Amino acid sequence: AGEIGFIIKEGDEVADVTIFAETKDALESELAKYIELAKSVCAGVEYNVSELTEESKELTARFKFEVSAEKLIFELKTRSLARLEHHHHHH
Repeated sequence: AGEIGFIIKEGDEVADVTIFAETKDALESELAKYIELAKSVCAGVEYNVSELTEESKELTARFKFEVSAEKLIFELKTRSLARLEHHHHHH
């Protein structure tokens, strides 16, 4: 990996989710639920997001936690959350 144009990069307690959808609005709606899950695991979570525009049909938001355990927990929980693909034009 090289140097990328992000604030927070990869880490030991940093986990990013990459969401795809027609609109940023849809991405934000889902992302907000990830942020919601994040605050449920770690209120002191710090997160960044890719450049948000009208043409961002994809975004990468990384939540860094206090310990690497919280990362794993978030990854474990998102497994049961990010199943049942929901891109079906209804979303």
